[PDB]
Amino acid sequence: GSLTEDGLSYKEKFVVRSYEVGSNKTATVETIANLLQEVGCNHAQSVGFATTTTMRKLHLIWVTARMHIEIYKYPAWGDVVEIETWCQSEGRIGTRRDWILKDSVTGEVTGRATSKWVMMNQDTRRLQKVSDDVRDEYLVFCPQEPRLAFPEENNRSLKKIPKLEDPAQYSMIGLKPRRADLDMNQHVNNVTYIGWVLESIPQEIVDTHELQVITLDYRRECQQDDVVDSLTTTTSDSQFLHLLRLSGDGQEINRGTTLWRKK
Amino acid sequence: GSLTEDGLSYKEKFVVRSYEVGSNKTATVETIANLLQEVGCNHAQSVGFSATTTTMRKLHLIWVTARMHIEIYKYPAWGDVVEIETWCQSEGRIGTRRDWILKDSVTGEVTGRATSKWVMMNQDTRRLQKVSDDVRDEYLVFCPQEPRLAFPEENNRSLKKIPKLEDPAQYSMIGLKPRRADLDMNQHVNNVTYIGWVLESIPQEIVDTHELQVITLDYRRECQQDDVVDSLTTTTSNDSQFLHLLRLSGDGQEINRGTTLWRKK
Ligand SMILES: Nc1nc2c(Cl)cccc2s1
Ligand SMILES: Nc1nc2c(Cl)cccc2s1
Repeated sequence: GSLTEDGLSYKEKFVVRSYEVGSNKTATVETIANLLQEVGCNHAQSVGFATTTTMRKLHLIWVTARMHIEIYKYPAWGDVVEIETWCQSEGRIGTRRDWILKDSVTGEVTGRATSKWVMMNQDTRRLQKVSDDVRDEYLVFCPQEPRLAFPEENNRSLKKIPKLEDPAQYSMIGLKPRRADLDMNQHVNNVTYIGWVLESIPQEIVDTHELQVITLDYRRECQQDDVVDSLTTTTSDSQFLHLLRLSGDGQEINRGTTLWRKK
Repeated sequence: GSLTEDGLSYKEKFVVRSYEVGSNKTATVETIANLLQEVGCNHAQSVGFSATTTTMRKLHLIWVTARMHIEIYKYPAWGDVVEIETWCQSEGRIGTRRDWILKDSVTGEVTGRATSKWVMMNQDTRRLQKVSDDVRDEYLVFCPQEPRLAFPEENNRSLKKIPKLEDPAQYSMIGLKPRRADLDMNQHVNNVTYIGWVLESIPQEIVDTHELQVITLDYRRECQQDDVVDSLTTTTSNDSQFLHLLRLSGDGQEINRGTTLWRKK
């Protein structure tokens, strides 16, 4: 793993592991989501840093608000996948982190991802109003000209997601996170929400289709002692609408869309 | 990753990842269990397997774990390189044993060790049987002939009998279901998920004030993707020892049993 020549992006190679692949001997979308997360932590570490150095005097952390992933080819077990990552300021809204996934043998793009991050107080949760000016210490680690993984005007990564209406077509109820679903700070890692969203997708769709696009909006965090319900409705390639909510009160924690192609 | 000079063992280095560590910034026992599993698959691949042979596939026979014993001294920190050496050995007609040695890549010292007992089984009927003569001769060429034990001790805890947890249990984690990330390429529940399920009944205070030293786990029945599981725990004992029992919620069928040993940080 290493920063590129200009220092405005980071690169890392990953050999696909045996337990990381699904029933078709290619890495799962959760494995890919974990690799995007790993290369982001090593990029933060290489430039001197979910927690991040500075802004900790105000008890300020970066939280994900949206994660959009689009895969063309899932890497096979044993293959090397190279991931390039970078960040970019979006004015007073927050930060955007993009990823490009390539095959290490061909050098061809096999996937791409984008995320929207926002500044939040780690104690009062919610958000301490994301709008900072003297936080210009991140502009030195970002490319100045726009560099977008999803550049096209009117693309899937910026479309509004509606709220799943009751009743849902499919549902996976009573989901609880175990100690392997928590990070070093004991919060549920964002990849577990992706796994929970896919639990409501019927087995037949997973066996006859491959996941092409997955857009996920983060609204609330699920605690280690909370129980979750996963809801799904076919909206259409097969398209779906998703809703994660707390099994009791029905408090919304997540919402999203998935797009699937026939194998 | 590569086989050693003699071809009777395999070695592989692993950099510890951010999501692989727990609250102490060191790899979890489930992460370690996954690395032991990964190095075993790469050792099977390096000697021409996929770990069945043309003889085992002809009879619809597969290898299944019966016991997994892991003992950790130091858990590798996030960013550190851990080298794992693995090898197999015939145990007559009972089956095979696979041992592991974990070392620090900077110091070269043993930081952990593991052992497992594997048995021959028809993948369709689930019936166990003693290893046949013509099958055993196909593995002897990939195993050291003289004994090579990770746990050589005269009375090591890796061969001790595990009793059945009596009701009522002291602690319990009820209603555990495996998701699609808990399944392997053949859609069976990954052996490592049972370790995570066993540790779910351990109270949070014990995890926060202690570190896991030893974990012995016996596999009796496999859990299907649609089964619900109950995890039971009772303190049997500085060091805290526990007795564990994984059983199906629907009718209480025993699937797993084991013991864990913990020391104060
Ligand atoms: N908010 C930002 N975080 C980062 C990191 Cl972690 C690495 C490089 C650039 C930036 S801009
Ligand atoms: N049963 C056995 N399987 C193996 C494998 Cl997979 C590698 C090396 C030695 C042996 S003996």
